[PDB]
Amino acid sequence: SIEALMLFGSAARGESDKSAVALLAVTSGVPFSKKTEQTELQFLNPEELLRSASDGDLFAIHLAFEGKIIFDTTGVFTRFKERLVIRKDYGREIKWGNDLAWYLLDFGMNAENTTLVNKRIAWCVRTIAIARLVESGKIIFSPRALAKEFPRKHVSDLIGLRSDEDSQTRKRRLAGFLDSIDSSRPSVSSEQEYVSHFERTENRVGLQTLHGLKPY
Amino acid sequence: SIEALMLFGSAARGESDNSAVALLAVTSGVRPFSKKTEQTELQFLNPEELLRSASDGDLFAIHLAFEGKIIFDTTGVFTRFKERLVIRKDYGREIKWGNDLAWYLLDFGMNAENTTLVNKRIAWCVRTIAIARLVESGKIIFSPRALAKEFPRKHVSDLIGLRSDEDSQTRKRRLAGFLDSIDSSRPSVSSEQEYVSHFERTENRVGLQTLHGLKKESPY
Amino acid sequence: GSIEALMLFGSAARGESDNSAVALLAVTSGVRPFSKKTEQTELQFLNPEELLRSASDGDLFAIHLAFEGKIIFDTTGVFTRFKERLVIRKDYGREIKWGNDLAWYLLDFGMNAENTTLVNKRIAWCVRTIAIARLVESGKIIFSPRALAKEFPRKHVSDLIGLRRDEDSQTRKRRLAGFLDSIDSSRPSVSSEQEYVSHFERTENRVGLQTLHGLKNEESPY
Amino acid sequence: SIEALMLFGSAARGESDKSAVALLAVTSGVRPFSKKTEQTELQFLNPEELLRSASDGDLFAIHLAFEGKIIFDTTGVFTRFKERLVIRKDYGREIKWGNDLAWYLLDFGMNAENTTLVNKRIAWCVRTIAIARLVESGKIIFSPRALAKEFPRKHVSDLIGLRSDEDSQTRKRRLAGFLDSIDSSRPSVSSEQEYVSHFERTENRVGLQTLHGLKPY
Repeated sequence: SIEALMLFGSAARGESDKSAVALLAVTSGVPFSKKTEQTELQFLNPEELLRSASDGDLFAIHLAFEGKIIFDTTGVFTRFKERLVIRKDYGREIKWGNDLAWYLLDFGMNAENTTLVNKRIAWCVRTIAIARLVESGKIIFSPRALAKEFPRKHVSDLIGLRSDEDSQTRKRRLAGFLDSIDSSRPSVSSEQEYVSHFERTENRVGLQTLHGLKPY
Repeated sequence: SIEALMLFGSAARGESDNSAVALLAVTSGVRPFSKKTEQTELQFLNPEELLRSASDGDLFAIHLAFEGKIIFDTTGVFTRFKERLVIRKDYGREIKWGNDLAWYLLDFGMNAENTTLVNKRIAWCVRTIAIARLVESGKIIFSPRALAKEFPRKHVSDLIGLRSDEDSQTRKRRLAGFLDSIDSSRPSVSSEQEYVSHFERTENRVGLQTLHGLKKESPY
Repeated sequence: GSIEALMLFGSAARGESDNSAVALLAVTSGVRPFSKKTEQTELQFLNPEELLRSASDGDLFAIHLAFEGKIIFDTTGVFTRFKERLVIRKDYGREIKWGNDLAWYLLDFGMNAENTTLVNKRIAWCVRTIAIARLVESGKIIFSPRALAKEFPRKHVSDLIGLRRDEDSQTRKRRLAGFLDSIDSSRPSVSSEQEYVSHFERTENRVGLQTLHGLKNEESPY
Repeated sequence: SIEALMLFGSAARGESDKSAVALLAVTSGVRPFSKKTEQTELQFLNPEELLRSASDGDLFAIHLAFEGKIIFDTTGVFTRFKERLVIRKDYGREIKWGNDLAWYLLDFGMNAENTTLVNKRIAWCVRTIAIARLVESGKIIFSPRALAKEFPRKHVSDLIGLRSDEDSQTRKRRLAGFLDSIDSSRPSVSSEQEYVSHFERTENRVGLQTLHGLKPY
């Protein structure tokens, strides 16, 4: 009862660096994912997949724009694309990525799990860049393209294109990026105030990341 | 030579209905042309023209990006094409072209001898308006079946060829009801000659071609 | 090592739905052959040397990959080198004897095992293997169980490959013996269970050894 | 109505050079025909003829089954096609067709004005012989690059287009060297009209089309 299968992410674009071969299996009933060192198999049911198109999620836009359908026995990917509404305002997603970037600058740069911190920083930077580009009417997901289409300080370094520095250097790059996009910290200081801010603004990835410390 | 090849149109969506199998060959240097049989359309573009259609945000380029099935691409030209796409907020230029031609056909085309071309061009006008309005609202709809559902205006289904042999009286009132249901206004013209010069001033190529086709743009 | 190439195979590559699992072959340098499964997906890994070796050996799995696999991507050309290495043999007697010999062990010691679904699965593997190998010897490229039953219409093949049902242990053993009779099969010169083990070892019947020890690097359906 | 579509030939192998982009369209009721531009070939067959080529074990059907990329298939006809394939043990008929046409081209065709067509037909003869011999040995090779390695007879890589603006006597010496190296024998013919009747009696369809046009996958 896997009714449809799609290649997405870097392999869909024909990229090979970094990345991770990503496949989306559409199956009724059951949203988990099983991954190895270089593979990732995501499962979604049709209601969830269509909901992400209805909501205009950046991930849905990527699937519609770059996903390669391997098979589809039910037409669920046709219905997915017919439900897609690309929004004109991604300010909510942009603010989520801005706010989490400040959290990581303020509290994450000496964390034990450096790999997770670097990956979430990359997510913040990609999210801001993709969403800003969607607002201007362009559909860019490739990290190489993002650095050229969203020219801001250290974008290439931060989304992993250029990655084994020390804490001071990583923090300065992230601060230079945030200054370059004229970003300002939310009205918080402590980690606990970041938690409350993430809750009020319903920043799910911020909350997942903050507690986790305790790409396509 | 042929750098890349893409299935587009109805066969790219798995539709076999009026089912023209359409393939886009990207070939360096060559002018844009097409070789077509009863059931196939093989269209040739060079990379510069393909990328320009993306830069321009052409409806056809949006279709290729969101529905085209890449068969092969030896140069990455379809990646560069998608990175050049700029979807506009305002498709009023295309909408007015289809609107303006629709009024021409209403006024002068419904008694024309070439009934087939008239009905084909009416369907182009309606599909163009429907697709453009849906793109303005953030959607990626191109299937004629979906256009009728997603752009639920008067007589859309009949006017884009979803059955097909109605007389001249009936076809004219359907077109009139559609234009009314989208709050369309006839351009400031009356005679056929005034349409010609209006079509020329507004650079309505399809309008001029159609008008100068009824005397003496295929769906994707 | 990185994933050079990815191929859809098995029932999903044939457009056949069910139960069946979606099977995918990932080619990656360095790693030993291993699989990663869910209820409905099977992800197999091979390095290029092992993939090319199966082509050079004319393995039935390699023939299936070459004639039915759907390449999802291939950044190194490894699947072309694979196809250029395939040598389809005239004689699959060795594969046929493997399926024959495991069938006789199952007939003799497996029909009352508690793990009945594994026994039925391995019976189906024996029949499919014999059918596929005989058809390849005659120049055909058949792997779909539906088509196997029509192209290799020996006794009870449809039922023994799972194209129906479940019934009692008696009828199952009767069906299996009748299929072995219809292909003029003779039991190998063994009697006890350890004699089957030694015979599987001498003949290098990897699936026979895996099955026998499994009833008290596995074969994957395609 | 086109019920299925398949990419074949060099493009299906991800091979470029110049070799056209080739697509096979399956549509019912029509007789076989093709539409060609300089760089595309669009071949039309009905299901019955496609299935028949598989039952006959034609080299073209082997290539479609082994290397063709299905673009769409609304009826399952490519499945029934592959179930009908019987790969033969003996490709002597096809080998003799390629040998015989090679002798015609050597003895009568090298002087045709349409040198481009002659070189293409020579390459067809050499590829057909090599492919058929390899299939007899259980190998499924269609790529010209690989045919030259796996069937290394005299001048093979030259003759299948991997080297070509050579004059007529040079190309002629190469073809003669190839035929001698595979111990080929001229048919017992001594004129164009005798070649026509020989091609007819041996049912050498490509031979007859070549001769008449003078006088891929």
